[PDB]
Amino acid sequence: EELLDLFNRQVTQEFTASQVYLSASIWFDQNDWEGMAAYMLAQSAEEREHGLGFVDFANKRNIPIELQAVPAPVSCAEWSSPEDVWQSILELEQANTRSLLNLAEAASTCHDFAVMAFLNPFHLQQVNEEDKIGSILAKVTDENRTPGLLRSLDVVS
Amino acid sequence: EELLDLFNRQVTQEFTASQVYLSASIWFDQNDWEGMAAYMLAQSAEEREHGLGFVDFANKRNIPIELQAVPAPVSCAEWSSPEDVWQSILELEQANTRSLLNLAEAASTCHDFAVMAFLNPFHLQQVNEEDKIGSILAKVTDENRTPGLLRSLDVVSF
Amino acid sequence: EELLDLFNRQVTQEFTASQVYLSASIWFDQNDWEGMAAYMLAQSAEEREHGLGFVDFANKRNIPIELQAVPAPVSCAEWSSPEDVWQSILELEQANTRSLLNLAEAASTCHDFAVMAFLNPFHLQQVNEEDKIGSILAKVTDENRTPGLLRSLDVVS
Amino acid sequence: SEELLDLFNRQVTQEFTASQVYLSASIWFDQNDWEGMAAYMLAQSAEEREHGLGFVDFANKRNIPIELQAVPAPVSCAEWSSPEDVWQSILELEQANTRSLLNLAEAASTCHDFAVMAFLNPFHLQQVNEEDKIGSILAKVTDENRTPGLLRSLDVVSF
Amino acid sequence: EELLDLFNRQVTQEFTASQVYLSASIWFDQNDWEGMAAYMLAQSAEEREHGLGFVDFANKRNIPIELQAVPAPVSCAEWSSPEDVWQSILELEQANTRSLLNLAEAASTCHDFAVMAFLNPFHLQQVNEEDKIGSILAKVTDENRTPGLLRSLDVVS
Ligand SMILES: [Fe+3]
Ligand SMILES: [Fe+3]
Ligand SMILES: [Fe+3]
Ligand SMILES: [Fe+3]
Ligand SMILES: [Fe+3]
Repeated sequence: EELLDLFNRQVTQEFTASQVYLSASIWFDQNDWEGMAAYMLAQSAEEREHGLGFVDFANKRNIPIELQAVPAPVSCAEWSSPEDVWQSILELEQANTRSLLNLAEAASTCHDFAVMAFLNPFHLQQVNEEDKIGSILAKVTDENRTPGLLRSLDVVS
Repeated sequence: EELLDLFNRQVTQEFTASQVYLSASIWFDQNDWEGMAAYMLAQSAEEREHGLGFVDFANKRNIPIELQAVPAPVSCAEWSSPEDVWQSILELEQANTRSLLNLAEAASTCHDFAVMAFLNPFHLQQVNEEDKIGSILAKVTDENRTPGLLRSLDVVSF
Repeated sequence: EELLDLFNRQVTQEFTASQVYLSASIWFDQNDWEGMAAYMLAQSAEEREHGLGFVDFANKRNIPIELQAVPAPVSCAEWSSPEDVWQSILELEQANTRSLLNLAEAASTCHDFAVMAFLNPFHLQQVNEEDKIGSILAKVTDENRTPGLLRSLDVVS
Repeated sequence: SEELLDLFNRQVTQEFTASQVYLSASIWFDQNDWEGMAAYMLAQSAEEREHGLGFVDFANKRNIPIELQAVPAPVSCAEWSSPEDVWQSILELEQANTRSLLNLAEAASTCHDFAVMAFLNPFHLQQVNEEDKIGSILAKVTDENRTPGLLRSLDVVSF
Repeated sequence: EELLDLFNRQVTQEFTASQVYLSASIWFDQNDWEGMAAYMLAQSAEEREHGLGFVDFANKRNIPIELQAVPAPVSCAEWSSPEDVWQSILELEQANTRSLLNLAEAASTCHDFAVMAFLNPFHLQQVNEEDKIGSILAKVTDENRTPGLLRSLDVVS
């Protein structure tokens, strides 16, 4: 069943995103961007909580869960500036949104009303998340046009 | 119309479930499982509340409600152990779930977005209810393997 | 450099352990041992926090961290009773202890006093964790000699 | 006092027109990720609408007929490209708002309508404060916008 | 003996450092960087307190202490900008860490477990102090790329 397989891959996707946020924290902390690092660390935790949510629902609903590897984050190897990091995180959130939308499609095809209901808050959360990341990325891209200025976003905010 | 019929039948299923839980509470009380009896009594009241919620929504949405009989419960003629009661209550919740899904399917066919939205919290509640009853039945079935041990479920929890 | 490699592997081991504990919670929840499931979930969180503490220290100490894959837990394929799960968790904590000891050994060799100091509370925590898991496993093993008895004591927890 | 009754009715429209232009500014700022400036505009939008409601309440009490007109579509958003453009349009809006109220007070003065002139006094003084506040913001925005990225500071810190 | 001489010279190093931090406060104050000046003054007091801790332990352990002169700070004649000050302070903390690491080596060689235990919090504090100073220096160095911008680090933060 497409639906059971996708529900499992959603758990992996949440944990994958958690680890990618952790890699963003690390790059920021290594590069003395402690404010952005804390933001990424908080978002790492929150993603993991989302994965845990999906696991809990699956257990209740008898959707078998088999935990997959969480792959090593790949984007950090090539980030060189905060703009690079934030662009990768926007791309992650966009991918997280698609995965959830595909899962909802599969649920809709199956008439799985409970799964569709469970997913509603996550669809609305993703709208907010993509908006928030895109907005920070816009500020970062504007501020980084003047040397040193972005270092103000971090220290302030 | 199918949606209107299924929405009435839902009120009926909630009130019928309420009575079946009441029946289970009686069986337990009569057999000195006061803890399981109190649990069933609480669930009886809650399933009546769900029915009342459906009635309220229907009144607001001009869905005509014709209250049907609540049939005499009959599974409590045959119960001879707590496991038998909990199995029936599991089957009851599985029937409750099915009736909500039937109603949602009809709302979906009709593009009745308001009804589908109203139903969402009930779909999620049924997931929790079937899980919870399933888990209790697993405990009962395991503990009843040693004589007297299930009386500990009743006294300790519940 | 051996100390750096080992410090990275320790991060990996904490996050691996975190995932094995999650696996344990899933098995328990699926088999209606909700109390044991909650215990495993809490431990899963805590071992991820340990990982985070290693990453934080590394960042401060300029120990480069590159996040590795977190492997798929595999023991939940073979579990068929709580005893099996708790035994795998004991072995996991024994392995967590060994990785910390390998790390400390390398730091000692390198005369890395700060790393050794950082490790001390973890060495002491591992004593506690192996003792606690050993104690639960003994209790589980003894209670399950009578059908149903073990269930009655997940329920009291 | 047909002139006066007319202009008083017309002042409701002006307040609601201003409310919508502020809303428009809030939208432009949100769409372009100036959430601080967007919140300021949204608040002013609400306050403009309250001013209109005050006019309506007073008219009801004074038996000045109110007939609600179309609230015109804001149009300056088509051509805004930077925050400076937006704030300049909002200054123009407030200057127009001030003139409309002074034209109304002129018609009242002519009619010896002491009550209407008294009703308007706090509004004349509010407009003084609002043109000053907007002009001051526009001066800041214009200066900060001389260095790339710096204005994005104002939004994030202040606002 | 060498452990005893090194313990004495650790006291001197702490007081030396306190005076270098004082010098940094003076340069900042003189050049109207009141925020950085306050940071340096606070760090000067703290390093004097570390020296006092060493003295107190020495007295307890019958390690004779003979207070040495506190040398005049020398870097404060060359400093021309905040970057130069923070760089000298990083170097000071790097020297602080090396002095503690030499003392720990001597104690290790002597099997002096009490001295090693006493030093552990200091080892971990140095990790934090070098990270914090290095991070500030990174911020200073970036922000100073734009005329006047650094003067906002100070007044704001
Ligand atoms: Fe997420
Ligand atoms: Fe119900
Ligand atoms: Fe751990
Ligand atoms: Fe107004
Ligand atoms: Fe010190």
